[PDB]
Amino acid sequence: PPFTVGREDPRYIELSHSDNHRFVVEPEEFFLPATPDDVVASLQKAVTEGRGVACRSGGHCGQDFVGTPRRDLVLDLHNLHAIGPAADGAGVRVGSGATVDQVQKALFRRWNAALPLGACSAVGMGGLVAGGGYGPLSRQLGLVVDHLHAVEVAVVDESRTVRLVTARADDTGDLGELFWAHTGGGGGNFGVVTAYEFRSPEHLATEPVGLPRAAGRLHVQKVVFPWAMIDETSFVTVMRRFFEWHERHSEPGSPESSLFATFFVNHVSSGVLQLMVQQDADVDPEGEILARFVASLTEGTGVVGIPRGGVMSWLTGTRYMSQADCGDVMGARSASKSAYHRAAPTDEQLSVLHRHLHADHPGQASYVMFNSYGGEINRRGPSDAAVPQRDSVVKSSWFSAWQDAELDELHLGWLRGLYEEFFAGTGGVPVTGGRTDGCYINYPDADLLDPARNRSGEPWHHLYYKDNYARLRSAKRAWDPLNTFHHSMSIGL
Amino acid sequence: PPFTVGREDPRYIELSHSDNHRFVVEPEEFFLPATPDDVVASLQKAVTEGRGVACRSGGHCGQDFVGTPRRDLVLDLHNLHAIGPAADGAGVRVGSGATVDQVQKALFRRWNAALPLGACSAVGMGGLVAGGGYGPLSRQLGLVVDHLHAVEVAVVDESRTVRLVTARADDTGDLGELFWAHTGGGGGNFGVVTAYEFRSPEHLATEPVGLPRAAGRLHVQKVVFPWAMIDETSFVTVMRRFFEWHERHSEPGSPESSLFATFFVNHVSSGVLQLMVQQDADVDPEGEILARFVASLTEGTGVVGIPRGGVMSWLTGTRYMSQADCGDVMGARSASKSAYHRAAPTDEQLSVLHRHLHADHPGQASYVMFNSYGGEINRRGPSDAAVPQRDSVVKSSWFSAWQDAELDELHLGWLRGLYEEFFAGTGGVPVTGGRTDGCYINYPDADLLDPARNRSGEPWHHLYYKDNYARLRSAKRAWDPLNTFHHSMSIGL
Ligand SMILES: *Cc1cc2c(nc3c(=O)[nH]c(=O)nc-3n2C[C@H](O)[C@H](O)[C@H](O)COP(=O)(O)OP(=O)(O)OC[C@H]2O[C@@H](n3cnc4c(N)ncnc43)[C@H](O)[C@@H]2O)c(*)c1C
Ligand SMILES: *Cc1cc2c(nc3c(=O)[nH]c(=O)nc-3n2C[C@H](O)[C@H](O)[C@H](O)COP(=O)(O)OP(=O)(O)OC[C@H]2O[C@@H](n3cnc4c(N)ncnc43)[C@H](O)[C@@H]2O)c(*)c1C
Repeated sequence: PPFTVGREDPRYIELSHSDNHRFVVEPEEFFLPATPDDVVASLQKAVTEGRGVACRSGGHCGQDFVGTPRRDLVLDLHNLHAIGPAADGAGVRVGSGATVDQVQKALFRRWNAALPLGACSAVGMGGLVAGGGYGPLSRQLGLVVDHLHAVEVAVVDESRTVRLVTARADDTGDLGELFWAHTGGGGGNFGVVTAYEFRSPEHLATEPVGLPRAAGRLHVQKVVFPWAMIDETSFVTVMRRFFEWHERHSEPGSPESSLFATFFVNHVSSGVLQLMVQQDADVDPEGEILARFVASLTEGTGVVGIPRGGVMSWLTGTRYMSQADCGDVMGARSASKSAYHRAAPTDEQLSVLHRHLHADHPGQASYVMFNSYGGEINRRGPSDAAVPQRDSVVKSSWFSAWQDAELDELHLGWLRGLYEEFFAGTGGVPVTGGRTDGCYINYPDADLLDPARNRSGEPWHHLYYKDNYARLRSAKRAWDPLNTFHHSMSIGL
Repeated sequence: PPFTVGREDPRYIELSHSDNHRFVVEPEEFFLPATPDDVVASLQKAVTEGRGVACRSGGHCGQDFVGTPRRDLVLDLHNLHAIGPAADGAGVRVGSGATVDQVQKALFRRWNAALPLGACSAVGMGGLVAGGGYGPLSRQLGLVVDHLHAVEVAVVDESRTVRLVTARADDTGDLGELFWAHTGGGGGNFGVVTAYEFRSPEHLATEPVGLPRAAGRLHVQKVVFPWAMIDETSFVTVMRRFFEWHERHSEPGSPESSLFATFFVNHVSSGVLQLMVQQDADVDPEGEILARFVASLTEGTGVVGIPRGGVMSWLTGTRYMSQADCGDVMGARSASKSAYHRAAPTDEQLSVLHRHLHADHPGQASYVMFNSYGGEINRRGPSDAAVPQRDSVVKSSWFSAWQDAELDELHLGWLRGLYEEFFAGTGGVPVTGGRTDGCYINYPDADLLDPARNRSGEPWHHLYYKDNYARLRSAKRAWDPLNTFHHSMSIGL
């Protein structure tokens, strides 16, 4: 059943934290709905009484969107996690409170199916889907939103009336706009999503629920490279080769689209760089492409990696390559920035990166992660979904995590220093339409709002949404005219 | 709904692996029941046709019990994971397919409750509960079976008729025996459990559902000690002090029972030892006991630890200290042995341990884990439940994990060499009734069946069940007269 957790309830303390402990969520109360109807009734009460609301699914927000500005009510959606066949026609319905782990297990166990969900199994569908969603399978399957068929969402009209509407991929008029806005517009903007329905493009769909087939086996490999064996020149060589491989091998449908690499380029205090690579073993039984990719990175250089891994079944291999809600990632303070890369950075940029990775800094959880991108993602056009980046080949995440609030300035300083110098030639940000193509709204970065940090002249909304912002604003005016749903980086009326 | 996965189904490959990849589970088919009735109907069809059956919940078995001897049918129970208030009107019912993670989240989120479930969140309730179940909260709350109120189980009688029976803590006669047998008898022995109901002893129970209250906050700390700073003498000193602290401070109800330590005493190739400690912050707001305990271990020695951690809310803190189904623990081959310690080992034993931790061996996932024990566990008498160890103060797990089948012998050899020399004075095993008290059935060790490995004259069933074995055999004869449920270490008729 549905229940409420107030300020005096002992569970409030746990609920007041999302994953990123830099931020706190302190409403007058949390409501934990059990059904979409519970969501509607809860929102209706709140909006009628003029109370401020927000929702939360997995709590993975990189920013303080849920708890800031101060809310009277937060709807925590984790009980809405049902997964099942879609009521009408093929496809699959997923409650917005389901986590990636729950979805991956259900899709595989029930239908031998897979969607391109991310590498962190605790992420909630709510925010992940609304912002686009990419993962290890995206070079084969595209973005999660590329499989979206419908969104069921609680919305608030100009008369303060809450309705549960369902917008479908084949809708036109206002409903068509609401559907499109959820294909990358980002969470916290239009209403409270209660469920998503997924139906894959014809060329990716298989029986019996119209989703893609999970690979029978995956090659999975993790290679550790000791920093002690790497000098600046070989670092630049390895990094350049990583990017150049992607420039060549990121076309939709190519054999190389079966491979996905994640390069953890760690601060030197970690002692090592770590390359993870996976490849669909159905496509390439011997894993030849993976082996050639890995070997090519360090050939000639004096750098020798220590590999581990093997060939695993799908669910076991996926978990081997994933990050769950356990251990040192829990209860941490963190900051992350993002960039889309259309082409290799210059060698000078790679030297800047090397220099900051050797700064005197407590960097045991500080790194830049470079992920393969493109492939099937790049089959669609920039305006087909709200996500506009459809010709990038590597996606980077720039990350630091730490424990003590007293070190916030230190860690934010290191991250900002690195990102801003790396992109100094373009105002300290990865501007669109050049070697880079802006940023990903699921790694939101409030520094992009500040002229001291962003001297590019390109506003946050263009870095995240490019030319799709106008249509998003129209959808916002139409569907959330009172700006009921808002946060520091919400779509403007 | 319920479905079957046969040899030709692509999902069969994933299902053929449990957590420990040393073993394979290859039945003619897996059946995935959705309800207890599905279990009964599936078992009935199988036993009528003379087909061999076994079940699996979380897949965490340390041995090959599920897939060996060859089975015609394996019932995979993960869909039976419902959690809710007991129908009787008091307590909570938990499906046997629920994992520790599912149970911890549900108990906390719904009722601010907690049970002493283990430190690995992917373990299934099915096997965990039947074998006893201990965890970080056991010094306050006892074993999981100490909270068991009922077991709902599918059993097979002499006429090959399957019936779903519910045996309760207040039952007498045959049902009383069936209930008692599930309080430590171990999984795979009596029938297929479909659900457990939990109701805490009066002194531990709270509103609203008769379970214990989850602590408001936990002190959590992880301390890393570099092997480079530790010589044999200081190693022995640290280990001795760890054990002596527990000899003094493991009485039921003491302030020190709010503390739980896990000491990962790693092979030298890992470079470090790691001590984890948590303490109930409601009991000890300043965490003085924790701070004193940690300081005492290395006082005098030249060993300096590097601490991290803090004070966290219950669910976040529990996850911070826990191991989930992700990363390097996935897809691995492993072997584990166990021992109950009633008193400190001799310094000579601790020197043996030191020597093997320095052996030329690939030991990056080889370690001995020492866990705080006793406290509330030790309130009950040895015959009150099927678990007989009720006066131990430290529990150890002796572990190695690796990837390649070709190294099975190497790793088994290292682990056997260490355990057998450490316990050489008592036949190579932790005999009962001395400095040690035998072994834990949830870390089953088939080596205890071989005279080359066990020269103590104490058979496996006495090491695990001591004087409770006779009553277990009687229950087995009564409730599984055809030996439908059996494996390499199952209770004998
Ligand atoms: C922490 C983390 C995030 C990751 C990780 N790995 C990713 C990957 O491999 N691929 C990716 O595409 N993204 C990865 N991400 C990022 C997540 O995609 C984002 O952090 C998501 O936005 C998280 O979603 P969720 O966990 O639901 O976050 P919340 O904090 O609950 O909400 C974020 C934001 O969205 C709004 N919102 C949530 N739910 C709804 C619904 N139901 N309807 C409307 N709006 C919703 C919130 O109010 C808030 O505004 C790996 C890691 C470790
Ligand atoms: C892998 C692993 C195990 C751990 C870990 N941490 C523990 C902890 O902190 N405290 C503990 O008390 N135990 C810990 N364990 C050990 C687990 O407790 C044992 O490994 C359990 O037996 C695992 O249970 P489960 O995951 O359900 O294992 P299975 O392999 O499915 O079954 C084992 C055994 O039991 C029978 N069985 C399962 N289900 C039932 C039902 N419903 N009814 C009767 N019999 C059942 C199986 O047939 C098999 O014989 C940490 C880690 C990483």
